[PDB]
Amino acid sequence: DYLFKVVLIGDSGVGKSNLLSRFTRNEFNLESKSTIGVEFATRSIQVDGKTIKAQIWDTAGQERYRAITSAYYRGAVGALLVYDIAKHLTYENVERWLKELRDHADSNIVIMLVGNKSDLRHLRAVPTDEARAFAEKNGLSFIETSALDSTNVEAAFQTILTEIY
Ligand SMILES: Nc1nc2c(ncn2[C@@H]2O[C@H](COP(=O)(O)OP(=O)(O)O)[C@@H](O)[C@H]2O)c(=O)[nH]1
Repeated sequence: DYLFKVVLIGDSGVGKSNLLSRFTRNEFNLESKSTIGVEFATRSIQVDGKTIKAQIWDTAGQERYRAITSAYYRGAVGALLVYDIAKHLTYENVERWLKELRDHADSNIVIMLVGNKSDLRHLRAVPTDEARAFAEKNGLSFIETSALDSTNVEAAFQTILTEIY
């Protein structure tokens, strides 16, 4: 009975924890209940008429010691690389996360670029187009999600799990 390991990465405050709670329990929390360290939780999904088990990992990013960083990426078959569409700096940091994946993760890890906080359209600072072309260029999948209103959260996880299984 195998649990596919999928890691969340991206700047602190982008809603990674909320994506986790959406995917595992379909919950949202305005007051962040983000891990102070590393956390994981499990989900069962029907992909291609089959049952797939996934463990989604999340990190505060407060610990950089080599043993935990190696442990976080060890065995990961998928990564959701998350930014906040209302913060250009989070989008700029995606290259840093892409680099971290190359440095510590399996070279064949499937990567999905996720623009979270789609609900805040008025405060948008990252055009869909730009992000999309970056993704295409770097060989990533791309989706915009809202943890708050649940838009595309399941779809995001489904897509990655389809390539992983
Ligand atoms: N408007 C909006 N806020 C969100 C969304 N996802 C998370 N947040 C909020 O952004 C803040 C940080 O989210 P959190 O999940 O803790 O970020 P993390 O550091 O990446 O885990 C929290 O106050 C969340 O309620 C979203 O999709 N839309």
